[PDB]
Amino acid sequence: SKLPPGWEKRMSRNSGRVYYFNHITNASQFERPSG
Repeated sequence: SKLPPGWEKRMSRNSGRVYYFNHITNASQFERPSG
């Protein structure tokens, strides 16, 4: 909803755990990122 720029909310396909990935830095993180 109110996520920072560059980060995107995605969902796994094997299990189904929601996570955040950055298309700019090309990395994922489970912990709510900041900026």
